[PDB]
Amino acid sequence: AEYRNWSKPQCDITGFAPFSKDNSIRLSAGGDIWVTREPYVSCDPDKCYQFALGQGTTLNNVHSNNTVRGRTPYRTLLMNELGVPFHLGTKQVCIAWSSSSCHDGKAWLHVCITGDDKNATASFIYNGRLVDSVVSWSKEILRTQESECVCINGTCTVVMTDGSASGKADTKILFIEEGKIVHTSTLSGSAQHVEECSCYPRYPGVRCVCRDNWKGSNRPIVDINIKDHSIVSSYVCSGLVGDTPRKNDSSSSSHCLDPNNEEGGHGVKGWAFDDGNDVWMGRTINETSRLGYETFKVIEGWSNPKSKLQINRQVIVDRGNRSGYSGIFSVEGKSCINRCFYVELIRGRKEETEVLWTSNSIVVFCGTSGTYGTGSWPDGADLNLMPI
Amino acid sequence: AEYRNWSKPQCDITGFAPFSKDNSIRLSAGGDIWVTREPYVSCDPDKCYQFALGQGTTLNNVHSNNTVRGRTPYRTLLMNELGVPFHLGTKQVCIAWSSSSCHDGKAWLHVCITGDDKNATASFIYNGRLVDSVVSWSKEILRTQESECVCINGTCTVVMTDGSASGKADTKILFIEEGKIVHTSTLSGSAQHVEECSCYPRYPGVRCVCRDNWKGSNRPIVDINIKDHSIVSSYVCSGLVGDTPRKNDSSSSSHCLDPNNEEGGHGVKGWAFDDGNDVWMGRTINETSRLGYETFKVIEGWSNPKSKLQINRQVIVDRGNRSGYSGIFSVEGKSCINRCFYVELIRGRKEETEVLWTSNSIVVFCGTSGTYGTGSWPDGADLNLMPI
Amino acid sequence: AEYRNWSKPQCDITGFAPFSKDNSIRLSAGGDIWVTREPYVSCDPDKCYQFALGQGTTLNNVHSNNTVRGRTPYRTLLMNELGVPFHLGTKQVCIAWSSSSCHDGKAWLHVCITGDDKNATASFIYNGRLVDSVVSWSKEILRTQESECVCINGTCTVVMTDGSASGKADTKILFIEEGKIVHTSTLSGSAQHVEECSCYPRYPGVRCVCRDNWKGSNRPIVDINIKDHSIVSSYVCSGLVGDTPRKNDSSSSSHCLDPNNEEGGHGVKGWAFDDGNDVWMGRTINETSRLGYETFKVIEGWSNPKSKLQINRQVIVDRGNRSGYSGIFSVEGKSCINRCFYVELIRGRKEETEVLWTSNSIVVFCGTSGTYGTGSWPDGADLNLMPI
Amino acid sequence: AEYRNWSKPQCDITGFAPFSKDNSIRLSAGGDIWVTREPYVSCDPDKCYQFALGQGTTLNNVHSNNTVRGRTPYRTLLMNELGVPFHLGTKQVCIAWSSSSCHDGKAWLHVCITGDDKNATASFIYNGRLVDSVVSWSKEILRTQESECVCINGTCTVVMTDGSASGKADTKILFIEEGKIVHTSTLSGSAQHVEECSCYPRYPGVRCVCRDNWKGSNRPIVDINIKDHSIVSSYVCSGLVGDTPRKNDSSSSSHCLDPNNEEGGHGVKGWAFDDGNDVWMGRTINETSRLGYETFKVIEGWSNPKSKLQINRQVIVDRGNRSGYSGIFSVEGKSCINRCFYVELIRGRKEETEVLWTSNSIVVFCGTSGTYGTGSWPDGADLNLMPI
Ligand SMILES: *[C@@H]1O[C@H](CO)[C@@H](O[C@@H]2O[C@H](CO)[C@@H](O[C@@H]3O[C@H](CO[C@@H]4O[C@H](CO)[C@@H](O)[C@H](O)[C@@H]4O)[C@@H](O)[C@H](O[C@@H]4O[C@H](CO)[C@@H](O)[C@H](O)[C@@H]4O)[C@@H]3O)[C@H](O)[C@H]2NC(C)=O)[C@H](O)[C@H]1NC(C)=O
Ligand SMILES: *[C@@H]1O[C@H](CO)[C@@H](O[C@@H]2O[C@H](CO)[C@@H](O[C@@H]3O[C@H](CO[C@@H]4O[C@H](CO)[C@@H](O)[C@H](O)[C@@H]4O)[C@@H](O)[C@H](O[C@@H]4O[C@H](CO)[C@@H](O)[C@H](O)[C@@H]4O)[C@@H]3O)[C@H](O)[C@H]2NC(C)=O)[C@H](O)[C@H]1NC(C)=O
Ligand SMILES: *[C@@H]1O[C@H](CO)[C@@H](O[C@@H]2O[C@H](CO)[C@@H](O[C@@H]3O[C@H](CO[C@@H]4O[C@H](CO)[C@@H](O)[C@H](O)[C@@H]4O)[C@@H](O)[C@H](O[C@@H]4O[C@H](CO)[C@@H](O)[C@H](O)[C@@H]4O)[C@@H]3O)[C@H](O)[C@H]2NC(C)=O)[C@H](O)[C@H]1NC(C)=O
Ligand SMILES: *[C@@H]1O[C@H](CO)[C@@H](O[C@@H]2O[C@H](CO)[C@@H](O[C@@H]3O[C@H](CO[C@@H]4O[C@H](CO)[C@@H](O)[C@H](O)[C@@H]4O)[C@@H](O)[C@H](O[C@@H]4O[C@H](CO)[C@@H](O)[C@H](O)[C@@H]4O)[C@@H]3O)[C@H](O)[C@H]2NC(C)=O)[C@H](O)[C@H]1NC(C)=O
Ligand SMILES: *[C@@H]1O[C@H](CO[C@@H]2O[C@@H](C)[C@@H](O)[C@@H](O)[C@@H]2O)[C@@H](O[C@@H]2O[C@H](CO)[C@@H](O)[C@H](O)[C@H]2NC(C)=O)[C@H](O[C@@H]2O[C@@H](C)[C@@H](O)[C@@H](O)[C@@H]2O)[C@H]1NC(C)=O
Ligand SMILES: *[C@@H]1O[C@H](CO)[C@@H](O[C@@H]2O[C@H](CO)[C@@H](O)[C@H](O)[C@H]2NC(C)=O)[C@H](O)[C@H]1NC(C)=O
Ligand SMILES: *[C@@H]1O[C@H](CO[C@@H]2O[C@@H](C)[C@@H](O)[C@@H](O)[C@@H]2O)[C@@H](O)[C@H](O)[C@H]1NC(C)=O
Ligand SMILES: CCC(CC)O[C@@H]1C=C(C(=O)O)C[C@H](N)[C@H]1NC(C)=O
Ligand SMILES: CCC(CC)O[C@@H]1C=C(C(=O)O)C[C@H](N)[C@H]1NC(C)=O
Ligand SMILES: CCC(CC)O[C@@H]1C=C(C(=O)O)C[C@H](N)[C@H]1NC(C)=O
Ligand SMILES: CCC(CC)O[C@@H]1C=C(C(=O)O)C[C@H](N)[C@H]1NC(C)=O
Ligand SMILES: *[C@@H]1O[C@H](CO)[C@@H](O)[C@H](O)[C@H]1NC(C)=O
Ligand SMILES: *[C@@H]1O[C@H](CO)[C@@H](O)[C@H](O)[C@H]1NC(C)=O
Ligand SMILES: *[C@@H]1O[C@H](CO)[C@@H](O)[C@H](O)[C@H]1NC(C)=O
Ligand SMILES: *[C@@H]1O[C@H](CO)[C@@H](O)[C@H](O)[C@H]1NC(C)=O
Ligand SMILES: [Ca+2]
Ligand SMILES: [Ca+2]
Ligand SMILES: [Ca+2]
Ligand SMILES: [Ca+2]
Ligand SMILES: [Ca+2]
Repeated sequence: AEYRNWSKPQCDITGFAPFSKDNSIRLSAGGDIWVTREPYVSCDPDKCYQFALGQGTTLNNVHSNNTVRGRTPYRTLLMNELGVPFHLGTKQVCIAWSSSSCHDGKAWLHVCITGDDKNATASFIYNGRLVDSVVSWSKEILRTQESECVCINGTCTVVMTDGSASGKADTKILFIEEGKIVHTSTLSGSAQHVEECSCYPRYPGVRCVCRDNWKGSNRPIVDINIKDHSIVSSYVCSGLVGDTPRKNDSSSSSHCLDPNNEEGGHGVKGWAFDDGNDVWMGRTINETSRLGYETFKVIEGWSNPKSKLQINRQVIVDRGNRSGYSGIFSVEGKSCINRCFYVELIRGRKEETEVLWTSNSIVVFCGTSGTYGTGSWPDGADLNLMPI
Repeated sequence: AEYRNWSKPQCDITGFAPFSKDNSIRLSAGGDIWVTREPYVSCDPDKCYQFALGQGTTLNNVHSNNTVRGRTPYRTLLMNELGVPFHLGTKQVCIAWSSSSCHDGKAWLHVCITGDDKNATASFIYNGRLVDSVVSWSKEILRTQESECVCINGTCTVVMTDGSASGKADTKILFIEEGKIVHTSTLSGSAQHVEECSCYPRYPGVRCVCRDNWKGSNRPIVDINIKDHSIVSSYVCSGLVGDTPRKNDSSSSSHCLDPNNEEGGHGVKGWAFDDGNDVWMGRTINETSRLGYETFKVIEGWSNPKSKLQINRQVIVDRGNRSGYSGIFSVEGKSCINRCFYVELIRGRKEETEVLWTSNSIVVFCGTSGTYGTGSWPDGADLNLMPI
Repeated sequence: AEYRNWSKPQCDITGFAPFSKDNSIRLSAGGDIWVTREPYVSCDPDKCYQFALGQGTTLNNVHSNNTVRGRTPYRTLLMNELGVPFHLGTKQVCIAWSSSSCHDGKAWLHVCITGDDKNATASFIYNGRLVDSVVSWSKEILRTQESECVCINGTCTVVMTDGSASGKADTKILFIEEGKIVHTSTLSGSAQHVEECSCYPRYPGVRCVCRDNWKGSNRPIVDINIKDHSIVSSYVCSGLVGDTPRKNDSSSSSHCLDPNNEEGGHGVKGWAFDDGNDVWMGRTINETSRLGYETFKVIEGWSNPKSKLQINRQVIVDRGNRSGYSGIFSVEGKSCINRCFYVELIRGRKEETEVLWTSNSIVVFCGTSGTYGTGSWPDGADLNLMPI
Repeated sequence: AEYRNWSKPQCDITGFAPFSKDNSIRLSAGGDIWVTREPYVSCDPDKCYQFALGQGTTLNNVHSNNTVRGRTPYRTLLMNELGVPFHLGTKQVCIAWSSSSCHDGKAWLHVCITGDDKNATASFIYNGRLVDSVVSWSKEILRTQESECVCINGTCTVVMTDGSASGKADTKILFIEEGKIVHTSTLSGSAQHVEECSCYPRYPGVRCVCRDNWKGSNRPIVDINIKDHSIVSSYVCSGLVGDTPRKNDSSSSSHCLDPNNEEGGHGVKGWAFDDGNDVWMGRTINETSRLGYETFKVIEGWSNPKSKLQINRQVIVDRGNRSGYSGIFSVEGKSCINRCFYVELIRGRKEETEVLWTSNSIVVFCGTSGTYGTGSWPDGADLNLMPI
């Protein structure tokens, strides 16, 4: 085994082809399936895994009540091969209400945060042993990506925040060799509020498209130099913006350097990536709530903050159906690195009151240089007909 | 590992011996089992896998209601080792209401079609990653084999159809190397309507026995040349016909070049293969609906449309029990390649109205050069006692 | 991977020590467990597996009513690692209402009989594929060991029988190289009725202790010579006899050559093995029923049909608890071949009417050269309380 | 594969970071989970496994009633990967109401005890086969560690006791090479009563911190020399003592050589390990009950029996929540041997009467040299609401 360098060009991408879907909530109506949220996909050199933070209970279970709450001591990082639903034989790989995982080509890293809000612990697990931990620095919800970290040459980088979800916070970027923290750099550049980063390799470094939970409906971008540990940061230029909430396409604007200040409060984890001066991105279809999901390419969207020229829209989940988090993951091919993404399909509370629980299922798409058509792959469960 | 060439002669067949049976519906009255249809079997160099298209629900479950419907966004391809029932830990390998898979010797290829009826997408997945896709070309249910594809020296071939199910359609033969579509031939020769091909390697090429849904109750054959990508086509000569519906053994007739026009409308997926000038084949026992299943050899049935002389008949499923799709798979022995087949056992709607679901179990048999007896292996579930 | 040849002397044995227990019936009161009978154990060069003949249903399931019936088309051979009970992701490896399996050093052989009573088929599955098959020769319930077959230098051997359960029958011994029946010797010697041989390697040949269902309560021995294919047979001398029914310890008698003729009709599968002129053996504790199970050594019991001198008795199952079939398997150690045995713990119909089903669980012991205490390890389910 | 030698220095430890949590009881409210007790953790060279003793039943099962009882014939050793809860595909690896397992770098040893109280058998199982066994020596509950044994250069050591739980008993230390008992040394030195050793490698020896069920609320220490099988023993000096019951902190005292005589009757399996002259240790938070769990370093606690100077307390389970047994396990990192521990979270009878059953879940922490914060990770099931 050798380390992953990801030293290959990014695949041509004309859009995205259907890759996976686990019908988890549908299955949980006549089967024992975990209650989860904040899923993500990451792959080893051979195959892909679906990860999620479980709520320490199955769906049909009295303990599914109040799973709307996102940090308890019962939450663990669940790990299956992609498309194996989270049944009872699933491995809980660490204790976590916030995580990130990646494979460096030799083994798995998990970064798992659990504990008190004001005094959380991050565990660093490499090759199924605990190799390090770090305490919260700002004593206010230590939290990380909820999607894959990125390793190059045996150095994994990951992005962590501690501090306000509505004001300056302390974002750091950790550099990990075999589960050992070898460096911590602090967020630098003009990105003002960075959460829940979707990172992807972009040799020779990593790039991340995050959530601005404070004053932005544009998403931040963090670049990480893996060799000198330097950081830079800014925002996705595209005039069509990628956060929810946001302003409609006719009213919306952006900036390459600052939060656009447009319905900036709150957000949702999402992703984007560059393709020369254009940008690929997904977002909820509905501007104010997490309904629907679509991807498109904004032409000049990476370098021109006035560009509102999209093409190649695909509906992934139609606007009448629920979405949630999304994130990127990268997959090595023969000649090129491909880009894929998952969409968390959230069902239950608070939005939907006919059940007492909150959970999700997922749908995953991947980049293609070929052709594709259309459709919509929502969750599909009838909550009117699920357990009392 | 090495590429499969299939470059050994076909085994002697004196008939087929019992190989596998999953008792899926019988288990689902006391277990969480998937609801499926369009199953099939394919094997890697070491062992055999059973596939089916899920309905994104288990049987005992509110979402099993109305799974008579064959194309929904919830359908996925399920893959277990052969003889492992589709329990809740079964892997969904891709999104699909129509699929074909095969192993080229080094890795699996899955061909997976989902999306809108008029704008469906085929995904190609190889060694666990999405390598290609293609849009529907004629905007009318892009569909494929529902049984193993076939790979020779690195090149996998698959047959796909887009268009009318009761008139001319556009059928093509894709050539795929490591999941990459490298060439695309159009259906050629005298086969007028082609669906749901059962293909096998017949070195140096591939042969398929398909379902003419339009004007034939005889079965199309398609020869695919893997090196120059050429395609010839015709019908199964044998005067005993393999489609359902069809006319009885007395009235029935055929033709080597054209559909017979005998209750030719509609059909059922099936197989047949050549043994010199004789043909081994299976079919439902009943002439007009999917009841029973039988196999025999027709002496000169491969090459003489007037041949109505069968021998070595075996009842696989008796005429009072439901049957369904059936297809071929091939397995490499020490010195020869063998031919096996599965038979889908369909239970539920529309035919059986005591339940709201439609699902199936499978039985599987393999070519033997030894001797054998008699029996019947139906589904064995009591729908009158089932999860009501 | 080399072929096993068992060319090491038998281990010293002082008795047997607890090895494994699957608690299958106790679990199926609150989970999905298969209904089974006719279990056995065989091991690959690394680990052991447990087998049984499924009834195509789980216990808590409408389909388990009437599982007293030992031959249906829904029966399949189950295979897990030893100690993994037969839950829903258990692999069915073949269609079988009678079977035998073994591993030859490189791969599994499985011998699986199913079909009509009057015309059953044996299928021979090696290294994942069907390689051969035979019809019933005498058209009366073709059947085989229900326990491990034995392979030496790549030749496996299995004893099968076709014919009357209660008068002269046709017993053959097949030799199988890589799934291929390379020879068939007919039964020869003194043994007059032979069923369910529990065989073991005894380099350079194989030995079996069987069940006489006709006029013997002494158990038959069958010697199989693997190079010349010759067959001798006789009975186990011991004045203490293995079969059930039998006459009590005071009244019983035996013969090194002929059925002893005492309550001989009917029987139960069991085992014994020589140790110089002494014999190790197990048997039920009730002389008339499949209640309890014991093992002891009979001093000179292997060459003196007058020896009723036992020692080293162990109760495996106490006398007020149900037992059933029992069988030997062999396990290669560093310097010697050890011998072990399993005991089928039959619960339900017809002997127990609180339930509708019939099933078993199993307990497994292994030869020890060290020391050991006492106990009882019954099935332990409360049928007064199980599923309706 | 070489044998583990553990010839690495012990890791710097500043405290413990969360590693794993199985949520077993929470899950059992809506799934098929095993009833267990006396859990522990042990790792092969790659990954950790969670072991426990089952009660031969699942929780939502009639047979969970009276699982308070700790030696039945239906108790088996359960073994999964760490994080996979004990569902029905869980392997039972031997018959046990008492056990110890370790990996020597080449394979697994399991030491398994079952049988009558007055006449129990210990079976030694290595590389998946029975290699040895030993009878009870004092004919009064032969019993062993309930945590990992330790192997150095292929010689594994284990600690077993037989005799009174409240008076002088007969404690032996066995030495086992690939399954074979090669030596038995007897306990020696000043420890007067020794149960349930939590042992760990301390090159070139092995060191255990045990439970005095007689007169000591300080914990016995046993040292084991592996080359010449000599044994020394004593007690943990620390004035803060590990056992439950014990005296409160103000009132307690200890002794380096003798049971302290302070509420000695009874106790609980627990652990400790030296760090210079300092001691790391855990214990229940409540002095008299198995409520809560905590860890700390006692400054000079290893050599100064009057030290009561704790630092680096961590709460693992808050004091309003139930704990239970705990023990150590060692994981080899790149340059040092780490120390970890697991805590049994007992729920149900007799302490809690809302349910008829007794079971547990587990939490696992591992030593860290990094930093960490605070929390509490209890069982989290609600019995007011569980099955029935
Ligand atoms: C079958 O499936 C394929 C693949 O999914 C569909 O083709 C896709 O259709 C999308 C919807 O029309 C196309 O995306 C749109 O692209 C427009 C591009 O503008 C074009 O100008 C170029 C030259 O520069 C021309 O080729 C095109 O003809 C266009 O006129 C965008 O303007 C459009 O953006 C918006 O429209 C949407 C609604 O669609 C609004 O929601 C949005 O706010 C904005 O006003 C959108 O991005 C997509 O590119 C195309 N993809 C490919 C690869 O061809 C077929 O249409 C499907 N057919 C059926 C019958 O379902
Ligand atoms: C035990 O197990 C074996 C294996 O299944 C059974 O043997 C099979 O029985 C089948 C039915 O008898 C045989 O298939 C038939 O083959 C017939 C050929 O008849 C022969 O005539 C030729 C040429 O004149 C001779 O060479 C042969 O020796 C035969 O005597 C077909 O005519 C027949 O075709 C039909 O009959 C069926 C009903 O069976 C109709 O449905 C059909 O429409 C048509 O009129 C049929 O195909 C089969 O070959 C034979 N297999 C082997 C290997 O022997 C035994 O019958 C079973 N024994 C018991 C007691 O059940
Ligand atoms: C703890 O666990 C051990 C091992 O399981 C028990 O020891 C075993 O006890 C058995 C039952 O007594 C022994 O087997 C018996 O052997 C008898 C022969 O008498 C002995 O023979 C030699 C010399 O003759 C001497 O070594 C002995 O000292 C004895 O005198 C057999 O006669 C006896 O056979 C029968 O008795 C049974 C009832 O028990 C009848 O069912 C039967 O029909 C027949 O009349 C039996 O085979 C066994 O060898 C022995 N094992 C070993 C290794 O020593 C301890 O007894 C256990 N302790 C407790 C309290 O349970
Ligand atoms: C966030 O998380 C970290 C790590 O969990 C916490 O820091 C830990 O807090 C513990 C509780 O105070 C510390 O353990 C205590 O250590 C005391 C030692 O006193 C020190 O003297 C040293 C040097 O000699 C100075 O540096 C310090 O100022 C210390 O004061 C012990 O005496 C103390 O002992 C007891 O108090 C406990 C607490 O109730 C009693 O139950 C007990 O019986 C006895 O009377 C205790 O062991 C721990 O060392 C410290 N760890 C580290 C690595 O820093 C933060 O406190 C957390 N913060 C929040 C806001 O949650
Ligand atoms: C739960 O278990 C109770 C105690 O069971 C006794 O010991 C166990 C180790 C077990 O193996 C069991 O067989 C033993 O009887 C049961 O109470 C016992 O019930 C039996 C007959 O029902 C009675 O003769 C015993 O005296 C009684 N023992 C005690 C200590 O109560 C429970 O059975 C129930 O409770 C009984 C008291 C009775 O009311 C009956 O209706 C119940 O079946 C077991 N509980 C349940 C819900 O099954
Ligand atoms: C699910 O949980 C909710 C929230 O805890 C429960 O509602 C509470 O009920 C308790 C006691 O039953 C009341 O004292 C609280 O004031 C309620 N809280 C709120 C926020 O409404 C509810 O009972 C649970 N429902 C079920 C079916 O378990
Ligand atoms: C259980 O079965 C009883 C006997 O059934 C007979 O044999 C079985 C194999 C079936 O073929 C069945 O149709 C036959 O009647 C029934 O008489 C009885 O009603 C059944 N019990 C229940 C509770 O359903
Ligand atoms: C703590 C701030 C962070 C948003 C930036 O909240 C996230 C919001 C969530 C959301 O927007 O759905 C749910 C996440 N589980 C949550 N994480 C934690 C640790 O609370
Ligand atoms: C669309 C025509 C095609 C066969 C001719 O329909 C098949 C009919 C079916 C059938 O005959 O049972 C079920 C198949 N799932 C269906 N395939 C799809 C993709 O709809
Ligand atoms: C057919 C004779 C044979 C032994 C005499 O019957 C066995 C007896 C049985 C028995 O005595 O329990 C049950 C076995 N399942 C059965 N096997 C078959 C194949 O029917
Ligand atoms: C027999 C003495 C022994 C240690 C004191 O008791 C242990 C105490 C127990 C306890 O204190 O919880 C439960 C253990 N299962 C038990 N082990 C056995 C085998 O009884
Ligand atoms: C077969 O079907 C035709 C109808 O086309 C009918 O006339 C004929 O009698 C049937 N044959 C037999 C043998 O029953
Ligand atoms: C064929 O199937 C139908 C099922 O509805 C039945 O009524 C018909 O009589 C059957 N006929 C034959 C000849 O098998
Ligand atoms: C054997 O079992 C039967 C079954 O009930 C019982 O009646 C009988 O007493 C037992 N006989 C002996 C001698 O143990
Ligand atoms: C400790 O124990 C005694 C009871 O024996 C009690 O008097 C005292 O208050 C306790 N001390 C503390 C600090 O709780
Ligand atoms: Ca925002
Ligand atoms: Ca047709
Ligand atoms: Ca259930
Ligand atoms: Ca007999
Ligand atoms: Ca004590």
